Amino acid sequence: RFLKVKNWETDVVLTDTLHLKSTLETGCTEHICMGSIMLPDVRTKDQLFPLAKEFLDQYYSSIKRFGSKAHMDRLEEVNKEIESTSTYQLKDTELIYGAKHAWRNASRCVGRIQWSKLQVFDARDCTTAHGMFNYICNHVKYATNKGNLRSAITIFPQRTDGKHDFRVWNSQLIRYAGYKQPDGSTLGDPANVQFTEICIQQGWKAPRGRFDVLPLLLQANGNDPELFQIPPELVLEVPIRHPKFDWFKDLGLKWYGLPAVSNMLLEIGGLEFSACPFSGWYMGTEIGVRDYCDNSRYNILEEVAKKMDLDMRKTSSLWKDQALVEINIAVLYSFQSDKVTIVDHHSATESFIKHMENEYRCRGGCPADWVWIVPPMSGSITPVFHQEMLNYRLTPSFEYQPDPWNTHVW
Amino acid sequence: RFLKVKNWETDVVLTDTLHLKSTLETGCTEHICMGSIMLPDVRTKDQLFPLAKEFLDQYYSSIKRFGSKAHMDRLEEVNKEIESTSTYQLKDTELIYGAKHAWRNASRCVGRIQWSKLQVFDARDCTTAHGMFNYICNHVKYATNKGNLRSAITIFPQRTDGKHDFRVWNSQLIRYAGYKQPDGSTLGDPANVQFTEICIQQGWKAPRGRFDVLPLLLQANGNDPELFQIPPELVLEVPIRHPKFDWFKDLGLKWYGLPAVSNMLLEIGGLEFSACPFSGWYMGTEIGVRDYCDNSRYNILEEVAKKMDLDMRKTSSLWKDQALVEINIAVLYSFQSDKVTIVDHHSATESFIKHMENEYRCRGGCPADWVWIVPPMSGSITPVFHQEMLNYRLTPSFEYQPDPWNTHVWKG
Ligand code: HEM
Ligand code: HEM
Ligand SMILES: Cc1cc(N)nc(C[C@@H]2CNC[C@@H]2OCCNCC(F)(F)c2cccc(Cl)c2)c1
Ligand SMILES: Cc1cc(N)nc(C[C@@H]2CNC[C@@H]2OCCNCC(F)(F)c2cccc(Cl)c2)c1
Ligand SMILES: C[C@H](O)[C@H](O)[C@H]1CNc2nc(N)[nH]c(=O)c2N1
Ligand SMILES: C[C@H](O)[C@H](O)[C@H]1CNc2nc(N)[nH]c(=O)c2N1
Ligand SMILES: [Zn+2]
Repeated sequence: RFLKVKNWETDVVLTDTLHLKSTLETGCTEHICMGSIMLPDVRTKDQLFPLAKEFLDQYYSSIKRFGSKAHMDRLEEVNKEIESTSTYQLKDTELIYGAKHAWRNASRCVGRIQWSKLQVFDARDCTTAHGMFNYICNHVKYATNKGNLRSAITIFPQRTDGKHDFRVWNSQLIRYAGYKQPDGSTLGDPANVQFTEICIQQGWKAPRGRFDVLPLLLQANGNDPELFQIPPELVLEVPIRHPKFDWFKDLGLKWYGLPAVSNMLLEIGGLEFSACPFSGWYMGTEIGVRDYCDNSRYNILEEVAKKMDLDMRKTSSLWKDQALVEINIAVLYSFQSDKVTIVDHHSATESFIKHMENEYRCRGGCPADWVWIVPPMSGSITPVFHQEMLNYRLTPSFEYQPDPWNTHVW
Repeated sequence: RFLKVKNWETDVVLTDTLHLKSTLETGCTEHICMGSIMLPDVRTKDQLFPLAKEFLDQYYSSIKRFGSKAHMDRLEEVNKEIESTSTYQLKDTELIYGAKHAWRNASRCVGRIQWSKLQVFDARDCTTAHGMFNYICNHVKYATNKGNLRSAITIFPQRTDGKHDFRVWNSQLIRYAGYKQPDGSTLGDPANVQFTEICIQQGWKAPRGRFDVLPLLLQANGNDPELFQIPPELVLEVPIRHPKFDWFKDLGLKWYGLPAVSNMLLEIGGLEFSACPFSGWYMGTEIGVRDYCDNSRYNILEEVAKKMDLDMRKTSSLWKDQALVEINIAVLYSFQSDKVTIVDHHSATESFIKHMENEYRCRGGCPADWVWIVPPMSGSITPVFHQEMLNYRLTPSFEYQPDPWNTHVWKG
């Protein structure tokens, strides 16, 4: 019931008490662990008030006013609002606190040392897709900040009866198009082929290139989604070169500087924000290991290894491993030379261990999903590999939601 | 019931039914996942007979004799043995099937494609530490096979009252001593410092070098353990050199060829085999990533990166990653050049995925601990990184057991 986590490199043992406030289900049972599974009608008046109360209690606790008149008055006001309206509205202070805590609670996020420095853009007054587009360009410009990136979230209106959802159809605000070719191969990012098809069939004129920034497909008020191109000048991109290999730049590789997740659902005090795009800055391996080297992505290992003239005849020469490191050296070098914030996996995981220690010391724990927190390369030479982590679900939370094209009816 | 697992690289979806045979608990609940926690007297008659029966039913199904007279007779014979003597003895065939299935069921093992090829040495007639020493020598020689490694396991007598346990005190049959210096540094393997001090206290004469093979410390029949030195001609070692870098040999690195886990408990049909040393062959990353490059182990990253003249002033040059790959190239090269079996992490994971898919078709599942199956370098360029896995506990099994110096009743 009171749980210990041990770091096997340092022998430091921490005691987790925060997990007892967990609520949602993990997917695990006593008989089966689903730790490696990626994915393991709106709230009635009955379900919503426990959720609001739970949230407001933690809020008033945080501002050291638990059980105060102002605490009791707010519970009163919200209770009244729910019974009479079937939902309620967060105060600005509550929305800011809830958004920061959703990030603080994100068990899969290695960058949470930053959780309290988050710029919240309140877009609850938005009513159209054009409005959404404006809010998103401003988010993009603010976060990008000419390369000196700033964490931000933009929060559109909450779910009502669920027939009027706000949704950004894109999985991220900035992503490259994917096209299936007569050749049989794939040009661009293979992960975006389906979305790119939905874009073309809504009218987008695809440049039909390798690195075409996709248009936004925005849905306001449960309406059919609409297409907008982000002003090209707001999308900061980085050409990829290597500090030692001249030929590298000739591969013709670039990536964008702003990672911005746009398909998640923010839950605060039982209220659901179906469109809540947020952004920070990249850890280099995301681009260099996953984006460039996954077999189902840009898949460039073979090409790089060839230009390095490594022995590709046997897996045991570790040619994939050598080329992997070089590609990751190139990503980091290129972002650093163009002064676009990026963090390496050594530095990011070191920060997260320090963050974990703060969260144990100050909050009684830190939910963490080791499968996602340990970087996709050089696992055991980062300190997080040796750190036991307990994974549990706290609210406010970010939750994955299914692609809306499955859900939506035109 | 059915549980689905997806591979996110191939879109292959598999269906697990075998998890319905899982009995033991995981450490996880609906509210907490303990998937990255490393560790998440006798049995009574009434808890033993169900376990025996479950096991014998599985054994007789495997041989296509479920429900036979031979099957029913063995159940009755075991029943009678338990009620009379409070335990029972496995037949040789059952012991062999049991030992192979514990490996098959080992969810943290990437090498399981090989499970049915395992040489079982029945050491249940052993009575003394000297007898244990002889059995272990024969195991080392057989398994080593002059570099052509063969999987093997030696099984000493089972637990009785838990006061007469056979135990191998070494965590592996072959490992290097560690010595803490007064200045706080470590000579040799820092992981083995405490064990090394026990051996010394037991009267081992320590050479005090960087790669001193530890003596065996063997406990028979709950007696105080006894020290034995493995004959050096039985310990195959590989000097580590690099195919391109001629300075690599002068780091003075070597490693032993035979990885042989000696501290685990084997459970078959509710019987507990507290000494059951087993061995296979290394995956290169075990030595090159963990043994050499963990900060709490030989910790050679700095010295290697120094000699490679890497830019070491900022982590973002990825100097550690670069040095790491070259050390692992060296390990695989050296083992291969000396014709000592080893497998790289690409080939091992690819084989494991084929094994896992086969197991799903023929068995209805393959419990797998992703946290351990994914290699400690280059994780996402191996196919296991992208494979969803279900972790659950089947018996027969291997279990961790606490180190014996904590629990042992010294007789003097
Ligand atoms: C400041 C820089 C940040 C860094 C370096 C960072 C790092 C990361 C990384 C490496 C992942 C794994 C994602 C993947 O492999 O696809 C991740 C996941 C995640 N992070 Fe962060 N993060 C940052 C900012 C943020 C912010 C600002 C938020 C929320 C406001 C956030 C919330 C999340 C969530 C919800 C996930 C899981 C995403 C999913 O399930 O797809 N992070 N983080
Ligand atoms: C034949 C070649 C084999 C290879 C390449 C191999 C590979 C591995 C590796 C890399 C691990 C993780 C070990 C670690 O990180 O410390 C492991 C774990 C394990 N394997 Fe194997 N294995 C092999 C044979 C065997 C055999 C013969 C058995 C038993 C009969 C076995 C049973 C186990 C068990 C019980 C674990 C978990 C160990 C623990 O909890 O400390 N494996 N295997
Ligand atoms: C099935 C599925 C479930 C979940 N929960 N997430 C995904 C998304 C999958 C999981 N890894 C790849 C893909 O992520 C794309 C977004 N990556 C993070 C980032 F690049 F956007 C990023 C990076 C740093 C900081 C921030 Cl704010 C954002 C898929
Ligand atoms: C706390 C704790 C719990 C558990 N279950 N295991 C350990 C042992 C921990 C787990 N990783 C480090 C240490 O293993 C050292 C032995 N490595 C395996 C091998 F080298 F012996 C090996 C390799 C390949 C094949 C075989 Cl048969 C054997 C520690
Ligand atoms: C099946 C497995 O859970 C899946 O491949 C995970 C593993 N760890 C990950 N870790 C991160 N950060 N991002 C991912 O997309 C994944 N994918
Ligand atoms: C805390 C964490 O569970 C621990 O460091 C694990 C991670 N994965 C591992 N995987 C293997 N193969 N061997 C290990 O020792 C570990 N250690
Ligand atoms: Zn679990």
